[PDB]
Amino acid sequence: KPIEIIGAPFSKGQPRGGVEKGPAALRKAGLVEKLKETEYNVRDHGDLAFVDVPNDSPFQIVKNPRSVGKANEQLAAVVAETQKNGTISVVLGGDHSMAIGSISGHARVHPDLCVIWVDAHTDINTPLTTSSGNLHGQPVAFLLKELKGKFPDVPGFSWVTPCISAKDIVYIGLRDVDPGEHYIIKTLGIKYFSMTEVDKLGIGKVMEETFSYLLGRKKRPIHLSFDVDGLDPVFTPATGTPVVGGLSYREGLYITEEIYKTGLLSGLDIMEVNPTLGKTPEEVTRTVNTAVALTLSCFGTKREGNHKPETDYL
Amino acid sequence: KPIEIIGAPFSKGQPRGGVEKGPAALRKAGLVEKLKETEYNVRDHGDLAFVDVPNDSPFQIVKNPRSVGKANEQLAAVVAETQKNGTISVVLGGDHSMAIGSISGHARVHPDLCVIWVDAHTDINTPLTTSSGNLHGQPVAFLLKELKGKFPDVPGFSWVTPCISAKDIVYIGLRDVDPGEHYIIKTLGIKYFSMTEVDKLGIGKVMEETFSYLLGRKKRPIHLSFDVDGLDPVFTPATGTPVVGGLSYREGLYITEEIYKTGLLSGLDIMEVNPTLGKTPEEVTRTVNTAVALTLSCFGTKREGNHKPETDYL
Amino acid sequence: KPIEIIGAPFSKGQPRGGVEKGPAALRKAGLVEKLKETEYNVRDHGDLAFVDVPNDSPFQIVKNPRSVGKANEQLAAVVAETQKNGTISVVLGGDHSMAIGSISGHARVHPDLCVIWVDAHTDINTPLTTSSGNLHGQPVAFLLKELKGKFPDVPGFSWVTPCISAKDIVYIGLRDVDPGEHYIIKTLGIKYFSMTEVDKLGIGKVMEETFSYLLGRKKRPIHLSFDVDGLDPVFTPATGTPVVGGLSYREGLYITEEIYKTGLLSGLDIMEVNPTLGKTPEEVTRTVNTAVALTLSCFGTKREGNHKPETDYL
Ligand SMILES: [Mn+2]
Ligand SMILES: [Mn+2]
Ligand SMILES: [Mn+2]
Ligand SMILES: [Mn+2]
Ligand SMILES: [Mn+2]
Ligand SMILES: [Mn+2]
Repeated sequence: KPIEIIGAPFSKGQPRGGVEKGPAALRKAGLVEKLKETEYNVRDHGDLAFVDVPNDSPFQIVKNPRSVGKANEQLAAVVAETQKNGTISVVLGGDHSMAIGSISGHARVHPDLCVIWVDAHTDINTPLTTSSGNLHGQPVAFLLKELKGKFPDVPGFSWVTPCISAKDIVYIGLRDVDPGEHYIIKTLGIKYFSMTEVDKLGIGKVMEETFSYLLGRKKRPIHLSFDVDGLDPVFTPATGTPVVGGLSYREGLYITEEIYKTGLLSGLDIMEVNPTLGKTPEEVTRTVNTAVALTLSCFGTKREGNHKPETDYL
Repeated sequence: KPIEIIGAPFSKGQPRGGVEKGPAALRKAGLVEKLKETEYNVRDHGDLAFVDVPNDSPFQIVKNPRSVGKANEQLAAVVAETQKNGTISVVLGGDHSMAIGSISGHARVHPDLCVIWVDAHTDINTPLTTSSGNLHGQPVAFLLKELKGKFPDVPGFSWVTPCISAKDIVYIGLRDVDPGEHYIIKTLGIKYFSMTEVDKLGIGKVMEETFSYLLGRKKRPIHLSFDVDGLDPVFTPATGTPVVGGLSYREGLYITEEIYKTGLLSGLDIMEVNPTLGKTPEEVTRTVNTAVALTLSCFGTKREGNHKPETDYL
Repeated sequence: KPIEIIGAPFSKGQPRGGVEKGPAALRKAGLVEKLKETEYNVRDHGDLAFVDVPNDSPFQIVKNPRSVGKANEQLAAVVAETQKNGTISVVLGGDHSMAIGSISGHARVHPDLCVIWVDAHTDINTPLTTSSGNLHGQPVAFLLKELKGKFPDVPGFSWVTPCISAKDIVYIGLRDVDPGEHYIIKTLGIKYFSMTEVDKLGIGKVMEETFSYLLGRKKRPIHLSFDVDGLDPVFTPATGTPVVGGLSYREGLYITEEIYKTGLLSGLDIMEVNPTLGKTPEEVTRTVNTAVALTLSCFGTKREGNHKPETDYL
């Protein structure tokens, strides 16, 4: 199978600059070369150049709508392109608003895909419910079929078509949900595993259940959108919105190893790595290294070890 | 339901001055304001002023017996008062000896209550078994019916009436038990989950079993006495007796979330926060913050989120 | 029962100097004295003085083969001696290559022993598969009967006799396995619990299965070879090969308590503690304290507490 890396050095979805440096830091850490060591064919598409929309006035509370909408339209085009050729798309953020383009493009080719969202947040604030006009906290609102017409059309997003329903998404790691968002997920009946279900069940059973929920009836492509703040700040401190009490490095790797085993991974997002938010160089290195480890894990790297087939090492 | 915060700025139960500042630090961190945002009606009763007993000579090894006994008599009077009017009492320590008064007063109104003690310690040393005369390590000895007359009467504690039996208490988090205390818990058949049972069972099953043990036959009010050293020093470093290998921030929140769900929480103690023991201001901040988080969780704050009823956020 | 402490201040099994200081650091922390407080009789045999083999030319890739072979021949003699007298041998490393003599010696007396190997690494590289000629990463290759004749004879190891088979060893904590080693364990059918099985099952069920696997049929002497890097670097940072995502302090203690409860502990190795690799004095203190705690745990110290039998504490 083929892997295509696409860097989305974008940050207008939130107020903290620096996430645009994310793809660079990940490449600098040897992400691409380490992936070539796996059984996959790797092709680096490079970073996308995002044109800045001048005079991008905020829409009500929503900041940089046009700049975010345009960058996402462009990303969706690139992703649909790679997906069409039958390759696996790996997007390196950038803030989480880029999931709009990533998932949209992916869904054009695989309309029946399901999404596993790993994040401390639901990121499902609608333009009417946000306390800040920050779009990184609103991706899922733009993708749900059930949220269509429940919020005014935003400048720059008219190309978007709600591709997935409430039945096709599962959240893992939740621990910082606004009252509005919580209202939404309860009302829509969206399956989730907050830190409390993880604590109650253990990560092993959490994965068993998300799989029987999403793949029980039909086997379909999986899109894993991974916000690095889903792990505890001790492992991924260099992020914009760290929340204590998160998934451990072990649980994170467990998630990715189980996904790899399904043989159904189709799209992957490694989002919110912000190299400029590390208090010490080691905090940055810690964050990058774990992002890299999770990516490699999605593609076969096992903790029990790996050996090349047909090679008699004796 | 109504909540009433009662501060017990007392420290004579142990040698390290500082726990008296506990209530102030917790209020300073916005505990009361954040509690008002919940569905509960909150009333801050202020801090109790304890009269110092001059010439408080030690009773054998037992230090400050009269000061501790008197402060507890006054606290018991206050708690019995609030409980009577049908409100939930929340005591902010202060060292753990104040549990004598908090639980005594609570039992005057709800004689059939049960106690869930979260601590790294059993705090069940009798005046005869203590290696130090410190009363913060002896609360439970004074409250147990099965321990009546097994130790000489102490000056200042004649008002105390053993209110709960060995069948009504469950310990969680044990990892530092003296040989004597160990002998007592084994002999009396007290249900406990030391760190090894937590490790073996997982916090989810630990809670399931404590509830089936304490509420299996009769549903009765619950008194949760929470010693902050029950959690690992990594989370609550600002305490007088930190012991490595404790409960995680996650397990602590899981305990409080499950207790909230029973609908039976009647009394709560947040003990042993000592602001002066932090090696760095961040250490004190870390400690206070988690204490606040545990309190809020007892009253409904969930990690999956919360939304006000009847409010259509769309 | 009797315990005999044997110090193995040896470091030629790997490139980083400092592990020889391991035994001194452990003794300085009061290990021997703390052991005497347990129900066991303790005899400290002191530290073995290892004769350095001049002109120890590498065997192909393999470094210091003769020095390592000789130090291990001498250690095996000592251990066979103490085991013969019916005492429990406790070896203080020193690098993990010393497990060759430690297990060899033990097996001469107890041929039916089983081995529980706690380590991040399988340490099963053969002289032909090592990327570095370091012998600390090859102990098990020399002990396995199934690996006899699969690699050339090494200068200094002619005295070694493969004592255990693939059926007698269980690995716990694996998270850094070379391709070659992974091929070997998979081919030979060796039972193991990598961090992913630990995540999936929980330390409790992991221990239940290693016991039914090794002792289900015949109860036999247990040799526990413990490499301190088996625990996460947060607990044991002063080692030569730290790998993130390891066993916690709590899981490590759980392992030792369960082993203690079997009543079959016969031999114990506490390897890889390197004092000179701590970045701050505290890091060395943290490493030493947890190694001491694990040792005392094997010999009865429980987290729920201990009380001396026949002493009425009331
Ligand atoms: Mn996100
Ligand atoms: Mn997030
Ligand atoms: Mn206490
Ligand atoms: Mn305590
Ligand atoms: Mn190792
Ligand atoms: Mn080793």
